[PDB]
Amino acid sequence: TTVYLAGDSTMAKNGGGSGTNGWGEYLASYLSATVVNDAVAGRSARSYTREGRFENIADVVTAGDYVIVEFGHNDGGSLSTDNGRTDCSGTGAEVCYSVYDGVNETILTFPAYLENAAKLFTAKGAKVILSSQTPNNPWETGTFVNSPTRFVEYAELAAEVAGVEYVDHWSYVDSIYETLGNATVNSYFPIDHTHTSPAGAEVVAEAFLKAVVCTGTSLKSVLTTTSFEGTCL
Ligand SMILES: *[C@@H]1O[C@H](CO)[C@@H](O[C@@H]2O[C@H](CO)[C@@H](O[C@@H]3O[C@H](CO[C@H]4O[C@H](CO[C@H]5O[C@H](CO)[C@@H](O)[C@H](O)[C@@H]5O)[C@@H](O)[C@H](O[C@H]5O[C@H](CO)[C@@H](O)[C@H](O)[C@@H]5O)[C@@H]4O)[C@@H](O)[C@H](O)[C@@H]3O)[C@H](O)[C@H]2NC(C)=O)[C@H](O)[C@H]1NC(C)=O
Ligand SMILES: *[C@@H]1O[C@H](CO)[C@@H](O)[C@H](O)[C@H]1NC(C)=O
Repeated sequence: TTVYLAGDSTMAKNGGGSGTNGWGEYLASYLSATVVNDAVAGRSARSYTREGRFENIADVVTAGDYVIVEFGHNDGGSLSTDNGRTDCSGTGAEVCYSVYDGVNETILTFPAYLENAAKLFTAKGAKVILSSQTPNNPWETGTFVNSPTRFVEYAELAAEVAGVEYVDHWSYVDSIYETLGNATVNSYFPIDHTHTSPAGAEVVAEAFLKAVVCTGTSLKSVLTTTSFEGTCL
């Protein structure tokens, strides 16, 4: 069994640079399955699709494998000053066009990209798990601020429409960060409010696994332990 990870710098090996790391790097210790971390810094659901990264996972994935998809951090912004990452606004079949990198590109909504990827993987027999993006430092101002992005609910909607599993990674990380306190969570963010240090990546990875056990996600079957702090929800 192989577990494929598709995500951004919050998940990728080497994180966002300068000593940060991604949470996908701390998953393998807890699974009896091979983990292939295909997350890449700077990618959104759009650019990951455009660069052929979802397609490449589709090529090697086999029946019984898992694919965990988690995007959102790089998905916002404005299409007027197109950075190649911003998705089209909307929750459904809406379509946008923008000239980026010498191509009049057809741009889909965030949910559309995730649904399309899930359909490719599911048709081959892989188990797909859409996961909401991790939160940016909620203690940044000294007090706890709980503010999810639209991509948190969008991921849930995508899982509903595609008929796959959903893991609310956002809530589980924000819940544990709230209990950790100001001084500790701030120490997890060395250079900005997004990229986690190795300790913060470990906490983020454990929170994903806490979400899996609490919700009963299929991945539970290759989980080596359920000993993680926090509570369900
Ligand atoms: C939530 O937790 C926070 C982190 O644990 C905590 O904030 C810390 O509080 C301690 C205790 O009071 C402070 O320690 C004291 O720091 C001063 C020197 O402070 C100044 O210099 C530091 C370091 O500057 C350099 O490094 C940083 C990071 O690499 C660079 O950004 C920077 O360019 C320099 O190279 C700097 O972090 C401090 O910044 C804070 O203060 C200013 C206003 O005063 C703000 O503009 C800024 O947003 C930030 O709040 C500051 O410029 C030293 O002289 C003392 O001896 C003592 O060591 C920490 O500085 C402080 N750290 C931070 C990031 O704030 C909070 O108290 C807590 N929140 C609440 C509400 O309780
Ligand atoms: C891109 O293609 C769409 C139709 O597919 C068209 O309506 C739009 O004008 C094109 N954009 C540019 C800049 O040519």
